[PDB]
Amino acid sequence: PSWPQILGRLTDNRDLARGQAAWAMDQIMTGNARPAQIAAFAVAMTMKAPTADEVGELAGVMLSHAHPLPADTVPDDAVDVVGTGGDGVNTVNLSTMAAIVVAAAGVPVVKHGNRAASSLSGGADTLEALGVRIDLGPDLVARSLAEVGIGFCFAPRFHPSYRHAAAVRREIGVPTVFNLLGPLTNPARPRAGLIGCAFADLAEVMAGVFAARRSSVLVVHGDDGLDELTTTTTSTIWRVAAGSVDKLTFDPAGFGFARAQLDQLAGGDAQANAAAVRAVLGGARGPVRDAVVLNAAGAIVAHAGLSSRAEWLPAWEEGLRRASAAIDTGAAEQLLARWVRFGRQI
Ligand SMILES: O=P(O)(O)OC[C@H]1O[C@H](OP(=O)(O)OP(=O)(O)O)[C@H](O)[C@@H]1O
Ligand SMILES: [Mg+2]
Ligand SMILES: [Mg+2]
Repeated sequence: PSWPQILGRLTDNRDLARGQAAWAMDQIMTGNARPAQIAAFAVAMTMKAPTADEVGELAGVMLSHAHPLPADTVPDDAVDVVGTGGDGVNTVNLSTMAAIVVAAAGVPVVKHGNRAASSLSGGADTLEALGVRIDLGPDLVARSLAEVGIGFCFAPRFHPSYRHAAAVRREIGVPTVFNLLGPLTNPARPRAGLIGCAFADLAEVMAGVFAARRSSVLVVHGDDGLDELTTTTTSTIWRVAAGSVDKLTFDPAGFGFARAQLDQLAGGDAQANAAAVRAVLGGARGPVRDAVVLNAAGAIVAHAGLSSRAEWLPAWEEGLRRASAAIDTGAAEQLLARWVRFGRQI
């Protein structure tokens, strides 16, 4: 492949041929691209409708340059709970709340992430405000997992940057498709996940890449535009299991959830979010606790999906019950406290 060949295909409004997105992303990752080639490719790839073949290639290459966790340190049934973000709603850190609740229910959670992209407070900022050590290395993430039930892979720590990245990001000033692939590049490679996507067309595509990984994932988009399962309206779920994709509309009303408003699910900065967490984990009832329950239960359903004999409404009932129980028994609050102690004693 070559730059003019790939770049010309893109400016011609064609999809890339097999191997070209990978070759391109790998030239960038090994320090073989000029800033103009980098910016051109990334931008053109942010504008063209995504496909599963190109997206799998970009993510596959990125994931090959990531730092793995030590051998046999990720349980088979580990889950991620993570969104692309990019949904411009500035919500309350639903994912990180759900992740603690999932882990407190007993399902291993290995998440990655970073600081906010455009939100007031990203999951990582919010963890940090709660006292949680965001910057552990592959060894201590693996001990976190083993001794707390949850580990957090900080993105800058697990994914190398590339030559010219700071100049390019500065100069272009916008996120690109390079920034939307996180769900697909978790360094621990959990096989289960609740994956929220702000862009429906990217989500469906990402559901196909997961499907081929044999992962058990619910890829989710609020029909209100949330990158989470929403309590405001229905959501679209691309339920991935046994190598196939089952796209369906989901209404949490089928399980007794009251309709909320977007306003009620809104976040603030890292302290405001850190306090919203303590409230929910301490028992505060309301629209936020509900959205947390719902997405936690979703992740538990993705987890149930690792057995071929999972049934949907029973997985869900059991997920809602386990997520609510984790809050109400104090398990989630006790886990957060344990997570804070862990990092402090190194
Ligand atoms: O700034 P934005 O582009 O809106 O994105 C907000 C955050 O959401 C994503 O993570 P995740 O889904 O894990 O975070 P959450 O806990 O806030 O849902 C991403 O890692 C950001 O940290
Ligand atoms: Mg999220
Ligand atoms: Mg979100």
